[PDB]
This record gives sequence, C-alpha cells and structure tokens, in this order.
Amino acid sequence: SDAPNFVLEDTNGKRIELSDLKGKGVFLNFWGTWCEHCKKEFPYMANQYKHFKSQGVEIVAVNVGESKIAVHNFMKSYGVNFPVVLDTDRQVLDAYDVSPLPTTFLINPEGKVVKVVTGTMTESMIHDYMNLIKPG
Repeated sequence: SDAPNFVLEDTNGKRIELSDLKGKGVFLNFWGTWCEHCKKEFPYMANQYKHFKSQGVEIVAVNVGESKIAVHNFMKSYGVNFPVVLDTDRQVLDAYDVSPLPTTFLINPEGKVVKVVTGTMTESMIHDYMNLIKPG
C-alpha cells in the first residue's frame, strides 16, 4: 500500500520530499516531545542510524506541530543525528491517519508501507526493522 507523499521542512530549512527518497528504505516516525516512547527510542534510532545510513536506510522523524525551540531542545537532549521535519499544520499527521504516538511506518525502496509499528521498540527491534526495509 502506497505511502502518502509530502513536502516538509527539516529543522535546518531544507525541503524534504518523501518521493525523492525512492530507491532508499524510509523509517518514518511521527513523534512529540512529551512521549515516553520517543525519549527512550530516539537514542536507539540515532545509534542504529550510524550503521544503516550508508546502507540506504533513511530516517524521517515528523514532529507533530510543536515549536522549533521545543524540537531543538529535545534533539539536543536525546543525541538526535537524523532528519527531523516539522509538520507545522498537522496535515501530514492526518494524511497518515496517525492515532497513537509515536507511530512508525516502514516504507520500502519502491515507496510502499510494509509495516506500521505502534508499540514500544527495543534497539534490536529497530535493527531488525531497518534490515527489513534496506535495499541490500
């Protein structure tokens, strides 16, 4: 099933479009700075990103509409090294029908959603999930 396309700004100004990431696996994450999951899991994502980025797995972590300053503070506290985008009007959040937070969509290189993860993730789970969507 196809991942609704979108264009948002990363936390540096850079226009990120989802369909431009075709050819790579996308670990797509919707998150808020108040979520217990994300405080635990963000350091794991950062540590697994060190290994997977050069294999063709990209992270897009869509913050659900909070201020740039809350976002920046969270990124700094939790060692974030990956792409964060700011869904400022909440309209990507809607296109994706996101209910619990966080939710992770695992998008393969063709642009299709192969899993929706709504539960807690261990660092091992995250490793496995990135192996599922990598080109190799």
